[PDB]
Amino acid sequence: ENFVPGLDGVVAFTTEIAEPDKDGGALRYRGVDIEDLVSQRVTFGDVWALLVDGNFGSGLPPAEPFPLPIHSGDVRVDVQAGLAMLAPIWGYAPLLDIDDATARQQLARASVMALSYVAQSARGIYQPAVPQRIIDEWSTVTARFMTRWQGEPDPRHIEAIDAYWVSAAEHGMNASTFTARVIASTGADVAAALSGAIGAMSGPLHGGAPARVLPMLDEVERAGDARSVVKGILDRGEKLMGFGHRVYRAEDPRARVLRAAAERLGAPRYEVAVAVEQAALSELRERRPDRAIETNVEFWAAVVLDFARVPANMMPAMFTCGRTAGWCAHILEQKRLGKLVRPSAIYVGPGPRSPESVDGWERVLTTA
Amino acid sequence: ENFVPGLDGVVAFTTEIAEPDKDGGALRYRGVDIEDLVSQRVTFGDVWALLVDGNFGSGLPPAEPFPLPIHSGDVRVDVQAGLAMLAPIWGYAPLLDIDDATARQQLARASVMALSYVAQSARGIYQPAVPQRIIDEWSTVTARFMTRWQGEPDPRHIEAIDAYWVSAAEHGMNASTFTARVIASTGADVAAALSGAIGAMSGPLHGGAPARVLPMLDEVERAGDARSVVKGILDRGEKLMGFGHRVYRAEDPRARVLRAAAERLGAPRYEVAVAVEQAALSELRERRPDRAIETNVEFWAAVVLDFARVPANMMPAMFTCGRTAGWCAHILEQKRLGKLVRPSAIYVGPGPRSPESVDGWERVLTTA
Repeated sequence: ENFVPGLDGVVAFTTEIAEPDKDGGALRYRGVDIEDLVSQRVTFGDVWALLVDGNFGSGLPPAEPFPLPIHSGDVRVDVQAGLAMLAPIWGYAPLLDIDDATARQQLARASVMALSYVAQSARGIYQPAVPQRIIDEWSTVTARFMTRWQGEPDPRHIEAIDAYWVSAAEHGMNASTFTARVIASTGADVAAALSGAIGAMSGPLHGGAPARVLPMLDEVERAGDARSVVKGILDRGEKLMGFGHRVYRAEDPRARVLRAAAERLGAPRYEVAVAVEQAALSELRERRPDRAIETNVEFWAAVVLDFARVPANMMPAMFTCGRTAGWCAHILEQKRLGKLVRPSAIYVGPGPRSPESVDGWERVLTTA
Repeated sequence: ENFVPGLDGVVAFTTEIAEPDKDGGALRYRGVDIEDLVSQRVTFGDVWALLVDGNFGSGLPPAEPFPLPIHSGDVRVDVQAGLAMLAPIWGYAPLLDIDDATARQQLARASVMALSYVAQSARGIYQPAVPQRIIDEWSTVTARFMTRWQGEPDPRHIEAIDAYWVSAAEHGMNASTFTARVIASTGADVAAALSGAIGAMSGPLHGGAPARVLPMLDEVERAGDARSVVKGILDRGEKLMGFGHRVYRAEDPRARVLRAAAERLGAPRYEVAVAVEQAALSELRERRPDRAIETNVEFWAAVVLDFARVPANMMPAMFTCGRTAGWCAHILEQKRLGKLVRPSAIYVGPGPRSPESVDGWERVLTTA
């Protein structure tokens, strides 16, 4: 026929959750801009509630003691499997059989427990757990995350993560968000939908690699040698990590608030990171002025996460931790919609044949 | 705008795997009809290879010893989590980094291991495992499944499962198949895509409940009292399990081969099940002749699975076991496509506002 495969540009839903204005250079959760939410130090628990409920009514409850049962050596796999396992032990009914208030409570409980699992998986099995009495000294979900992970958290490192999670909470109908909405549309339990979205998020096609810009930033020692290093990397036929074709028509507003938070909090890498950004951006727009070249959000996400002592293998899990807010918001919205997401396909394969006309049919009879 | 939410009737892919002819009353895997595949006693391992590879070249290798690590009390959850955990231990690279031959080998290894996990989870933890030397006495994947599950399998019970799995291997772009194709389109590992599809399959909206027709069949003792029982169930305002609006224009060809296999193998429930089918079908078309009423595939799937001593809580897992053939076929096809499945959405929510104009903003400042 006359169609392009991939559902590209096909409107699948109508949402009231968030609006990514790509030509206006803005990201608004329920109408509120993300810069307002970050600059006012609104914690992740409230932005979770704002995205899901639609207002600042009631935030996120604290997680319950639950030692992580999965130790696969992959933080993604640990939270993906551990989330699916919550339905039997906690008695999660399918979305068909529960009302909206029950689904919200189940989503908030699974969200806050995924954060507990990531902090436990990151801390590792070769270290004893942080006592729950120490974790309870803090009152926010992010502070408790750092305490369960590191033990004695630094408040500036908590503010960096609260800023990163808020800027990563929701960004439209990503493939993981679509997967969560599809699984939820079949009536399954909320834990089955969250677990499936994590599998989609683990895909490297869409996400960016924040841990790949850190080596380049380690080469440059002062703001001066940034131009020469960017010169050598481009002259050696390699690529510049953190820069490419624009996503928004101007810059990404998420890269805005991340860079601003890195400056406000006083990240040591900020002086060198700024010099590298202009040294890059300059070189790329001179070597190919025909393309719109901007700084990807992964560039300043690396500066913020590295400032909070987040290792390389932990950065992909830090994204998933914040993205649970948008996932639960779309799961609950998909529940109220009440429509199974079911596309169609066209057969272009072989016509009707007999089993004898298929190659290898002799092996079906020889080794029957 | 002027659109209906739900991606209904939107062609998303073009497949060469299988063709569900709904008006011609036929289901063909790569052009071969399912009745030919079942009547010729072609084992599930070959139909797996035919759907994935496109011919009868090389079938399914046997599973390796691997005690199931997940005991959640839900067979679905056990295979969903255990499949995701295979990537770290087995070194499954993302789909982006592996070639087609590697993806096929990884898919065949994860498929055959999911069958091992289901047989282990069904057998239960309160029973010692079947020795591997006993399992190795059999040469087909289905016979080894029954041996790992029951110990000493009955060949007629193996033929029933081989017939059921072949008829359940693939049926178009089901929401689980879509979920598998979406997750695979992000470049993730094959284990992450299979694990996500299982979460979608667990949804009760699309699948049917085979274990719900067994109680009705237990009431009717001879072929005679079938009409009276169907009379009482309809007169008591209840519903008739296993009958409803048609899926195919005539009958489902899957219900055809399942009923035929139940007759060919000599299922004890066959005489009563036939009488109940006509007693039902008669009553429904007389009480409402305006609708096309047919026997759902779940009705004869229950007779076949119950004949093979499959309990009620195990029947949903038996479907997933056979559906892995279609899942792997679409995962490998999605890999060769090379296009991220990414739809679009329209914001209809609140416009740009200030954080102070949101309800509950006082609680953000009071409990800051």
